[PDB]
Amino acid sequence: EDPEVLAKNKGCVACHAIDTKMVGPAYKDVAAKFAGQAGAEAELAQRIKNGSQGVWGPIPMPPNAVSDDEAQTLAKWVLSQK
Ligand code: HEC
Repeated sequence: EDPEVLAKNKGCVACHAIDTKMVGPAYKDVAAKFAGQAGAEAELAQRIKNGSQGVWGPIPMPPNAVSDDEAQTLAKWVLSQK
């Protein structure tokens, strides 16, 4: 649905904010970082779904219980946070 709704329902808000650094990077900072990079949406989608570690630091993001569709919706929305 609404990406902010997914962000709540899927537990992203425990570790991320749009404008504030929490455990995970702020979405505003992600958007800025991956600005101007080819394939950023698809890569962020797979990382949201499957987890990552060492992209932003040593703390891992565990895998999230989201579908490909949800992951894509989230990735697109994160990248748009200007
Ligand atoms: C705490 C256990 C987390 C949960 C729940 C979510 N994220 Fe996360 N995220 C977390 C960390 C520690 C990191 C940095 C990982 C790293 O490799 O350094 C991230 C990273 C992201 C990113 C940036 C890309 C990446 O580093 O993999 C995005 C776009 C992101 N996270 C989004 C996101 C979404 C949409 C979440 C709910 C489905 C979510 N995260 C949850 C920590 C945690």
